[PDB]
Amino acid sequence: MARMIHCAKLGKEAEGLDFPPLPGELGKRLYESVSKQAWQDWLKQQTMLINENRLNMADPRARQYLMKQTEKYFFGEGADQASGYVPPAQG
Repeated sequence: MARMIHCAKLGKEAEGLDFPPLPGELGKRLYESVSKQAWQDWLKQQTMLINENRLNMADPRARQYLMKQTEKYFFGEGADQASGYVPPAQG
């Protein structure tokens, strides 16, 4: 395992990114909340938002805009559910 955090995307104990996801203090709470499993989900909405807003991935404006969707999510309105599976991995 990488780090030691409680995957908020499910409600268990998974491995955290152990690194700053974005420039700012917010990321500090993202890597300490997200897990190696929930990470895959973060990428999902990432695209949906980029296409739903037509942001510029090339620029940080696309990453700074999504940061508001991750914070207000759990760190904000607060939403947690029990689901998901634990598939295999490689490398």
